[PDB]
Amino acid sequence: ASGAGKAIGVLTSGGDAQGMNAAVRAVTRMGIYVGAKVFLIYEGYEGLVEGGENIKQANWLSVSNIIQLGGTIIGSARCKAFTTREGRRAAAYNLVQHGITNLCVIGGDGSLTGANIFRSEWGSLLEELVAEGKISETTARTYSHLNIAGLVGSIDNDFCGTDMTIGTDSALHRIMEVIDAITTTAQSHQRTFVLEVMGRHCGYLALVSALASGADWLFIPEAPPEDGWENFMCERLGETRSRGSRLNIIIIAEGAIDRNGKPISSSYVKDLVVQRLGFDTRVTVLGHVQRGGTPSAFDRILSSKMGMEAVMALLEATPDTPACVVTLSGNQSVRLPLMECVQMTKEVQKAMDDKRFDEATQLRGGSFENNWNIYKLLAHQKPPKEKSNFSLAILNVGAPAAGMNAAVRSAVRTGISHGHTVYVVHDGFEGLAKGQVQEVGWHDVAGWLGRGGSMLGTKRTLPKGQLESIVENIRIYGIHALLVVGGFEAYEGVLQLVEARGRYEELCIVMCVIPATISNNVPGTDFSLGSDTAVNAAMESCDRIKQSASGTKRRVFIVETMGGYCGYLATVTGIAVGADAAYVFEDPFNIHDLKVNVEHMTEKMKTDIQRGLVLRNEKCHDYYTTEFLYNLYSSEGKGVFDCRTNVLGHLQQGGAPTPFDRNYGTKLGVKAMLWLSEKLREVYRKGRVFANAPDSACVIGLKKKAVAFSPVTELKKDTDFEHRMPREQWWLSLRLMLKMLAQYRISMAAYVSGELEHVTR
Amino acid sequence: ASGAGKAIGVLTSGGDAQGMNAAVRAVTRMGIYVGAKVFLIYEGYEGLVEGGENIKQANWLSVSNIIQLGGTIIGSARCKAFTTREGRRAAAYNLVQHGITNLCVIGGDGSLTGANIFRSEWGSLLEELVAEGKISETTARTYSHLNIAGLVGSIDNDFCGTDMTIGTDSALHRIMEVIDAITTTAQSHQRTFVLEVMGRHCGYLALVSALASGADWLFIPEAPPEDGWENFMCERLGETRSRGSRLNIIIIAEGAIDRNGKPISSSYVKDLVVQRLGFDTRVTVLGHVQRGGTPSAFDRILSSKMGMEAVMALLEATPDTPACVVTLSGNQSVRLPLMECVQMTKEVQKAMDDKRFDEATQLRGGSFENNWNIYKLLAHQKPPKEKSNFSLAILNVGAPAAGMNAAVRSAVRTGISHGHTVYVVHDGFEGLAKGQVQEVGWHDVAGWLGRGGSMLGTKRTLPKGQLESIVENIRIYGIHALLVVGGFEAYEGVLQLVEARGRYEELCIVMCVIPATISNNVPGTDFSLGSDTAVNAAMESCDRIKQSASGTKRRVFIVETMGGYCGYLATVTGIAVGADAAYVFEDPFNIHDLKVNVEHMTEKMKTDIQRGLVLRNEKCHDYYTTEFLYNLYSSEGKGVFDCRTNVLGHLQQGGAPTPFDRNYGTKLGVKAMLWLSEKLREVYRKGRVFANAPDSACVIGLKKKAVAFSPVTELKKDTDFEHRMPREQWWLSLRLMLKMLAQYRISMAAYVSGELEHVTR
Ligand SMILES: Nc1ncnc2c1ncn2[C@@H]1O[C@H](COP(=O)(O)OP(=O)(O)OP(=O)(O)O)[C@@H](O)[C@H]1O
Ligand SMILES: Nc1ncnc2c1ncn2[C@@H]1O[C@H](COP(=O)(O)OP(=O)(O)OP(=O)(O)O)[C@@H](O)[C@H]1O
Ligand SMILES: Nc1ncnc2c1ncn2[C@@H]1O[C@H](COP(=O)(O)OP(=O)(O)OP(=O)(O)O)[C@@H](O)[C@H]1O
Ligand SMILES: Nc1ncnc2c1ncn2[C@@H]1O[C@H](COP(=O)(O)OP(=O)(O)OP(=O)(O)O)[C@@H](O)[C@H]1O
Ligand SMILES: Nc1ncnc2c1ncn2[C@@H]1O[C@H](COP(=O)(O)OP(=O)(O)OP(=O)(O)O)[C@@H](O)[C@H]1O
Ligand SMILES: Nc1ncnc2c1ncn2[C@@H]1O[C@H](COP(=O)(O)OP(=O)(O)OP(=O)(O)O)[C@@H](O)[C@H]1O
Ligand SMILES: O=P(O)(O)OC[C@H]1O[C@](O)(COP(=O)(O)O)[C@@H](O)[C@@H]1O
Ligand SMILES: O=P(O)(O)OC[C@H]1O[C@](O)(COP(=O)(O)O)[C@@H](O)[C@@H]1O
Ligand SMILES: [Mg+2]
Ligand SMILES: [Mg+2]
Repeated sequence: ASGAGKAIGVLTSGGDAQGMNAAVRAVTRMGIYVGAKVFLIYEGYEGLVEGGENIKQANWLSVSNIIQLGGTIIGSARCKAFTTREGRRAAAYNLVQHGITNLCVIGGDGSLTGANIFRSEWGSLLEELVAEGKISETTARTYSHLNIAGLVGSIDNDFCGTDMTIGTDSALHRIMEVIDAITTTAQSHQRTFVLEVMGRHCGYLALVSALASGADWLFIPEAPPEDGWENFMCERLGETRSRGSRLNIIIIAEGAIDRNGKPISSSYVKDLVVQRLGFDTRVTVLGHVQRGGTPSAFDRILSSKMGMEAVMALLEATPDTPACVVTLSGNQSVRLPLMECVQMTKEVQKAMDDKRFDEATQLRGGSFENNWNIYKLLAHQKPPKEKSNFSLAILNVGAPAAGMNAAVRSAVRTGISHGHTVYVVHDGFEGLAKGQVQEVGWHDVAGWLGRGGSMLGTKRTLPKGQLESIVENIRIYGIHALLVVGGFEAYEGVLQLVEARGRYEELCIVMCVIPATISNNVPGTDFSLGSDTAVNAAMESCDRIKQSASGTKRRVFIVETMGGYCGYLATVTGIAVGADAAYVFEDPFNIHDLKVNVEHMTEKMKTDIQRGLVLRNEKCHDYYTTEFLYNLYSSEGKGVFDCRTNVLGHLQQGGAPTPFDRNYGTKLGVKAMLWLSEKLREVYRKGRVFANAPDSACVIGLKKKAVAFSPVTELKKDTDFEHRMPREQWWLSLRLMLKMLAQYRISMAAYVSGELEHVTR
Repeated sequence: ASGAGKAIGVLTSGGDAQGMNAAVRAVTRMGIYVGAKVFLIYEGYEGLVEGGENIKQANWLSVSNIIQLGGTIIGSARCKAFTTREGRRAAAYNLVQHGITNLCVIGGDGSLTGANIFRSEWGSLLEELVAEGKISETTARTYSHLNIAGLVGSIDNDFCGTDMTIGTDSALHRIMEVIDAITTTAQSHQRTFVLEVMGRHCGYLALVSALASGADWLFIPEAPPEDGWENFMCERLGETRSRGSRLNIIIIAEGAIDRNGKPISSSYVKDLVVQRLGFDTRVTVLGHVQRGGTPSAFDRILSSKMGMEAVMALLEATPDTPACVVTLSGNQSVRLPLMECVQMTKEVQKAMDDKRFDEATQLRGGSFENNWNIYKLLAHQKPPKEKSNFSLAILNVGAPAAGMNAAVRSAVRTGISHGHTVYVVHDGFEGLAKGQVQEVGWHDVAGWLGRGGSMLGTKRTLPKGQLESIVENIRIYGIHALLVVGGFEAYEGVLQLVEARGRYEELCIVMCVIPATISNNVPGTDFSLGSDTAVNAAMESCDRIKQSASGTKRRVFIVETMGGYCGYLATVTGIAVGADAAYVFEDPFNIHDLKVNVEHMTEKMKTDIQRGLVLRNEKCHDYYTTEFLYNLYSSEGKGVFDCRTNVLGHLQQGGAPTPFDRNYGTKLGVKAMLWLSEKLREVYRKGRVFANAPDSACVIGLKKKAVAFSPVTELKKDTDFEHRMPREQWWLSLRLMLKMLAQYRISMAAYVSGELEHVTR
């Protein structure tokens, strides 16, 4: 099973997508964990060509304390030698000199194209190399096959076969930090903010940025503006002013073009707006800022997961299997052949070269086209000449979660677009019982994207107590559908209302649960809306804490995280920050395990690494509290390290939503409203809505691959109501990755890696 | 004493410098605290002109929960009507209709120029108004004098009479957050970062940004580059590359020009760099981002302080006293006449228009010229043809503090410039005993500015125990001076060496203490190096915590800050966050005070405000711990509010230094080295150095107005060694501002306001 006797090479090439260091760390540590030798190739294909000093064998400490660093400690370089066979043969020679039959390439589309051409010629290159006399025929029959596992490290997301790439999320963090500097201020005078992103080839960053910020206008190369857009844009900004909206946002990609090949410059759009509107227009150009900063939490977890799965795929790969790219489509890990992804990239580039240009956007991926349609729909209120007698109420139930407001905004716009009479109830089930129902318009949710918490009030009170009041208010207001955006209390309350359909006719209405909670404890989803924000705030506090020892004092920090009994937040935060241990309820531990971990920490702390970090979920143990672990570690570490404690309380809670959470809540809010409208038409009968089947009350998912609708009655089997969490949680396999990255010898036979899948046309 | 029967108008005009909301809040609450009526004039001089709906009377809650908001809730507008007498008469009319004889103007240079011309014509405008028949002669003899207290709210810092303006620090926060995105990554390949700041008229932001980031080159309009700078810059970048420095930073102001009037564009410098060097050059233009984001901690405190002092100056102002600008020169509040400051601004503008252009930079202020010289000195190693037999060792003692590295970097460069042999010892006095002395060069401190903590080790151990080893190592290495960068332990250790001079001849060496600690507990200074960083981290945590309720539940948060017995950090943090109470050791409080505060909180919590925040210093009370206050507030608040607790541990410690701390530590490190060189030349006699007088061992200050050098022996009188803090601390008067902003009726007769001072030529 173990990959002993074989060597793995890891290199980074292209633009240094932040989170590359997390991928390199996971690749290295998994490679020497399974017994293989790991060789770090510095400067990418450059050091591959020159070789020699640029190829060094890695130990465990070579990738120590890099997960929080952006860029790449390996370094990346553009080399033209790898383009030509003269340098590529030298690269093959230097790999053979170290017995590196396994190569992991972390880079963009050009990097992976070079890796594909390098595999395709590996046999021919070895033949020409032995022919020229630099390697004997023996020692060339071995190493006859080169194994390539690709990782898409780039901010462009231009690699067509893959949905999400390393560094896209963090580039979005940089972009939205800049936009939030503008929008969160008390907007005082009429001004126009024109943001220029570096999406020269791919406009994905421009698109998701526009969606996350609610941009008034978007210039992306995939969909250039129609002729006469000059007037159409200026009029849009004009009515925006007439509304009283004091700030317009124009997101212009670097590759912005018109229907011809002529590019549209940010300076042109600036001067255009200034001339016709007179708004204070200034162009913000991020430039290198997009590649800068720390990697986001998402980038660290996903880079670590994909680096591990890259190594595992690199060991189970026989001479026959092709070069693969380890990526995630949705939440599911998958391997795609490198050749097909390169071919699709070439097809989209040719299409974008005025061949099938209007039909190139679909080949970019369904996510791009769907994102652009959602953006345009939510941007400007088109007239819904369609009307329906249906009306729906949007609830916010439970704790506040970052991204509830984004979901409510999208739900409101999409429902108004379908002609539904959208209501918002303040304080959730409390207000629904109290009749705090308020008919909502398009502009009443204006600017709700970036606001954290909940603009509607949240209450945890379940509907069972005031059920007579809830059904009375549903009857009075004629509510035909009920959109409940919230945590476990939201799911449980919808479950109670569904179970009470047996008693109350008025509760035979379509219900939908959007899981939105910090704990990620809602059954029927992988990511509760706002768990990403909490993880990001948690790691940032942990990174601050770990940085406070200042490279000299040997100190361990016991950091207590929230999440109730659900350990998701603690474990992922531990992966993101390189925590030594993340104690959680789902992995019960006794004093024997504590002594094992403490002795492990002491041994680690005698080496070069001086800042330890253990996370504790707030409800992981009845007796081994944070104070208990503090006393244990400080006593046993006496004469080696000091111990400190930090209970991250509501620091993990009140933040603005991360860009992932905004886009996520935006999209599933749209999808929830689409599903609501479809179910309401499917269920309207004899002059009224009568929704009584269990499939008419679902939790909107994202369960493995795509968005799902799990009926609450079906989820009740797999729900631990006492602990308010699901019985089977997808993320328990990530404990093994945490423990492996912390030098815990754990037999991870229970970890399942994504299998090969062909590209979806 | 109280200002009853009189009305104050507050308006904001010009670019919405963040921290305006803090100043407006303090102006309003001080105005209605002292009994005066406060009127909020919306859109600035615009609403002054039109009046009517744009002038609304303020209550205490009208400016509630705005201190953390950037921009201005009042709103600012550019109006040309106030330029002309037609609109200025209407403005005088609208002020007379409300009996507003008192006007506070928060704005830039143009705002304060308009306020000056409005005062100068106030009598003539009233005469013409009564002549035209819109006000009777009676009701015009009253209001015959208009009182103006100006506040400089702008990112430009173009107002010459003032040293620091509201929003400068926060604009610098935005700039440096963008630069830290670039510098904190693993620099993978050679790239050039060209940052464009909006300093169209003033290049102060460009300059301080360059100093804080260690920019390789700076284009500022105050000192345009000499002819042929094209080659000189490209060579500088060339040797920067040859060093192995992989990142070059070019800060170009928007108003960048050459010796002639031709502007230098960021695009021009880009294409120039690309052409001659081939580095990956991208231009970052911040644009509106500089005005964005939250105001920094410094901006919130200083805005509140100057807003309060503006109101007080507006009430103690008779018909004869002139229009004033409330500003701080150094740490001291001061009032400067509006006419002289406007006149100086006009003189500098005429000078910059090719009149006295080479001598316009000095009229900008001594701080600008000094900052530019320090920047150029530290930027590029010029050849020090001078040499001296003197040699000095730089220590880091105590806890790590953000900005120690900036101080050590400047000290090393400045010492090398004067020909001194600079040593750095790791682990402070422990290393000095252990002989961990390493001679250091120019490039050994490269990139130390933005790194928090301490590159050199820090230890708290005082030198008395191992004094024999210290004197032995001083003799071996020939250490003629000692620069100790650290907290109270640094000062105490230097005091011990000074007192031990009588026993050991070798300890008769010039010593200097740079106060560097989180607590700001070092006697001899007002701001310890890195206290600002801790305050900023603490408020960011407190702001996040206060946002965690998200307007639904009403909750009080007990946040515990660090600082030992020194309460500075708690109190300033409470001011910045609008904390209801900041419990500190220096203001002893009993259970009676706690009941008063809790009842006050309960009464407030029944009003519109829903999020309470009371800070507690970690060592304020022996028995009334954080758990005690949690129990008290949660019990007494039963049925009104819930209580929660968050002990900010090392979250206030490990952060990277704020731009203030970098510039501060940079400058005082230079000044400490200048003072060291002067003292060592004054003490060198008989062929050897013999420093026996008390003046040879001083703590570098910044004590009231400018930098001072207090001998440690003289400061021993005003030192509480048991509690490790000074006995008389300047900041105890800020408690009264905190309490007043929190609705506590406290007789602040002990607060001293800056008196009138003429401009310093
Ligand atoms: N068709 C190719 N054949 C061989 N090598 C290639 C090919 N394309 C790119 N490379 C190599 O990969 C390196 C980097 O590729 P590229 O310039 O496209 O950046 P990237 O991976 O796409 O990252 P990013 O999109 O963010 O800029 C190139 O310097 C080149 O050496
Ligand atoms: N927020 C926006 N950003 C960028 N382009 C936009 C936006 N809204 C509309 N457009 C562009 O303006 C063009 C016409 O707009 P409009 O929606 O009014 O007519 P349409 O027939 O419905 O176009 P379509 O349905 O294909 O998007 C579209 O091609 C679209 O690309
Ligand atoms: N983080 C925030 N907190 C509080 N208020 C905010 C925040 N961001 C924006 N706003 C407010 O929302 C208001 C509505 O205008 P906004 O620019 O935000 O959205 P919009 O462009 O007008 O419409 P849409 O949301 O569909 O894009 C703004 O005036 C602003 O005061
Ligand atoms: N010399 C002046 N006389 C009369 N009014 C003036 C004068 N200068 C400025 N004002 C008034 O103050 C307003 C603001 O001026 P301006 O647009 O030039 O920015 P600013 O005053 O310099 O502030 P900021 O530093 O933020 O940029 C103007 O609209 C004008 O009404
Ligand atoms: N880091 C820098 N950024 C921008 N301009 C610089 C920098 N260093 C030097 N210069 C400019 O280059 C010119 C000459 O530089 P240099 O310091 O080497 O000679 P100098 O005679 O000593 O000038 P200076 O009066 O500043 O000491 C000066 O006009 C100076 O303004
Ligand atoms: N916040 C930081 N943390 C850790 N390392 C850093 C940080 N900033 C810079 N560095 C590292 O310090 C190294 C020194 O090079 P750097 O370009 O940053 O400074 P420099 O311009 O060459 O010197 P100078 O301060 O005089 O301007 C960089 O290669 C970088 O890796
Ligand atoms: O119950 P949820 O849905 O998991 O809400 C998450 C929040 O609730 C908590 O239990 C704590 O909430 P409270 O501070 O209000 O008591 C934490 O898990 C987290 O801060
Ligand atoms: O000793 P100083 O100079 O006051 O340093 C301040 C820091 O030291 C502290 O006492 C905490 O130190 P420790 O973490 O080692 O216990 C806090 O007051 C603060 O974080
Ligand atoms: Mg690419
Ligand atoms: Mg101005």
